[PDB]
This record gives sequence, C-alpha cells and structure tokens, in this order.
Amino acid sequence: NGSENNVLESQAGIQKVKYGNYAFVWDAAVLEYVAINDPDCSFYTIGNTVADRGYGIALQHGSPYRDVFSQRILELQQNGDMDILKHKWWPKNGQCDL
Amino acid sequence: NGSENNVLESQAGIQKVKYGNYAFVWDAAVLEYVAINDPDCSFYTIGNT
Repeated sequence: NGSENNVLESQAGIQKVKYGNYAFVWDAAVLEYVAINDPDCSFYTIGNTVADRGYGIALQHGSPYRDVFSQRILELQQNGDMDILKHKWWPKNGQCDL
Repeated sequence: NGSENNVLESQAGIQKVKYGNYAFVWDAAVLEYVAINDPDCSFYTIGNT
C-alpha cells in the first residue's frame, strides 16, 4: 500500500542515497541544488523532457492585476533577466559534472 | 516517444551541448557560424553532403 519503500522527507531520501543503496525520485531543481553544493560531487542525475508545467504566482480569485505580473514575467524571461536571476542560484559554470 | 532526448528550443540545445553531454542536430551553416563565433570556440562540427 505504498508504505514499504517510500520516505517522508527530502533529507530521508538524499542521505539514504548518500549512505545506502537507494535512489530518490524528486524535483530536479532540488536535486541539482543538492548536487551543485555537495562537496564530494558524488551525485549524478538523469532526467526527461518534462513539459506544460511551471512554477507560478497565484492571486485572489478574479484579481484584476493577474495580467500585469504575467506580462512582466514574460518580459523578464524573454530578456533573460529571469534566467540571470536564476543563475544566482543555479549557475551553469559548475564545478562538478553531474 | 521522443521525450528522453529532445529539447524545446535551440538555445537550450546549444547550451546543453556546451555544458552537458549531448550532440545537437541542426542546419550546418548555422552551427558553423556558431562554431566560428563562440568566444571560446569550444565547438566543432560535421555535416553530410
């Protein structure tokens, strides 16, 4: 019934993988936030072309400002400004080949 | 069903080639202009006749 192999926390997966014979399935952005910072460079990761989903801001149901933030987000992404702010936390000039 | 390798944008493809472990298939004249103009010139290219 799902109780056999699963875990309740990110640490319970990550450290069980680091110290046990296990693999943990999770959000790739989080796994890369682990793997870039891990001092051993011990982790590597594998993935698939996920589509049609993303992280987004939410507003009150029917809020009139819903378009303004969406437009500014589109501007920031299209300019690469959003990707420059992303590089603050997920740099591509990494030290470990993940 | 093509989900395991492909990408949605050529810019993501080219950067995945630069920093990842991948080979990107595209118009040879464009990839040659990139391979000339990359500031590190880290790329090389091949193509069919």
